[PDB]
Amino acid sequence: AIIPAAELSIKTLQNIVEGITGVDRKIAIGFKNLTDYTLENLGVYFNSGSSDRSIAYKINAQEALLFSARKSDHTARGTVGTFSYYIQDEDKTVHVMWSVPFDYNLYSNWWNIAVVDGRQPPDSNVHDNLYNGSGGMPYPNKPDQYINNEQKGFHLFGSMTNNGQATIEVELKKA
Repeated sequence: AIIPAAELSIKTLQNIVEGITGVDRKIAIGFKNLTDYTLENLGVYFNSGSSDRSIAYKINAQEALLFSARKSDHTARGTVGTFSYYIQDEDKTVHVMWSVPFDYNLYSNWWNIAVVDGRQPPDSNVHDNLYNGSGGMPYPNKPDQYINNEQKGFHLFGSMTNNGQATIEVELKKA
């Protein structure tokens, strides 16, 4: 679940997500910690679906997390959630939201990354605020776009693909 950040490739994420057979909505997320800080997982909140592997509790300096999630069998929902990492020594939390919906006639893929003050575990309120751009969260990000922004002394970069076997590649650096 943890590799050196410099070894992360889009091909690795493609392999991960394509290896989830049996459902039509799933995601692989590769998240690079390009800081010198240790990141501590505060949880994963699932709005829709689940995951078959535990998220890494610690992402150390210059490592990437590999994470995957998938929709549930027999349901008209997709894979949607938020994971969160506390930046040890900075008293801030980084949230990563993903949404790969069941119904592309109505909805599209979305993602978000936010840096907030304090130690903030993910939950339905945090997730909804990231999805809607409310409660002090930035507005979320469309797929097929390279996102670059700065928040609370950090630079955030990443992108998401557009379909039901989605990938997100995202990176945290000190600004």
